[PDB]
Amino acid sequence: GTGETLGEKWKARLNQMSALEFYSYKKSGITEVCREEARRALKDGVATGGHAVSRGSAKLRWLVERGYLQPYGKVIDLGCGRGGWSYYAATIRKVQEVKGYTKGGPGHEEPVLVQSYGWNIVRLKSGVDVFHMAAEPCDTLLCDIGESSSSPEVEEARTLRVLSMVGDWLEKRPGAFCIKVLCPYTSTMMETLERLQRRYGGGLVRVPLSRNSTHEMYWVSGAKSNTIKSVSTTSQLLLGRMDGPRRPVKYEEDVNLGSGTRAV
Ligand SMILES: Nc1ncnc2c1ncn2[C@@H]1O[C@H](CSCC[C@H](N)C(=O)O)[C@@H](O)[C@H]1O
Repeated sequence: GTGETLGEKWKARLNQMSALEFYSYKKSGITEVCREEARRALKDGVATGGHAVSRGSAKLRWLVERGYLQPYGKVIDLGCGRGGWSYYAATIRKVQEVKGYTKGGPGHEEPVLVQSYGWNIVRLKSGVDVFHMAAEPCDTLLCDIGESSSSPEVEEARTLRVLSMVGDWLEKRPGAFCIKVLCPYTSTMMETLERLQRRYGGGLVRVPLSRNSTHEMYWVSGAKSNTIKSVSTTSQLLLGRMDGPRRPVKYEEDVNLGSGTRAV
């Protein structure tokens, strides 16, 4: 054992921040979409304005527009929340069907019904515990599950749980996948991830729309890389942003998902 990884040092420093320091650090220098227009239109019940239902659509757009994920066919979206990934996937030409599942209930996101482009091929189901769902074949497997915790043992336990569950779906051989890895940086987790890459491929990618307060990376089929290096690079990035003054957010215009239905 070589002791403490950079990500463990990052997490320990994060937990030593005051609420003020934490607040300024959380968005320092990150990329963000402005959600003002969408938030207003969704509150007014507007379903045809092209608005994304969450910040998640922009996160998936960042991966897809770079070719790190190429969705196609039957898309399964585990932990779909409001549906940002499912509605984004529905606009993609090679996608033909989107099934999203999410827990819902008090304190959790419920699916939002809008009519962005391709809404007629989307089915979102709440009240579903995905850890009790029998895996089934699909072409594209998405999972965005992993709730942040100030305890790294809790984040590790939660990440191992997600990875064990998605393994059963990946055994059905989807050709594309995008899996949130909440806590990728412990030595045990990195050995687990490399074993999973040897069986299923892919690599981990840091999305710049992620907040500095989480070390989340996305395991995606379209960006194979050395996970030791990709995780360490992200840890160094996040540690460096803890020094020096708070830096401006890079604001982007949010996703326009259009409107209308798709043929078959
Ligand atoms: N056991 C479980 N079964 C189903 N959903 C779960 C779950 N545990 C957590 N979740 C859900 O997974 C979601 C992850 S956040 C999903 C955001 C989504 N990608 C978007 O773009 O909008 C949360 O809404 C959470 O409630």
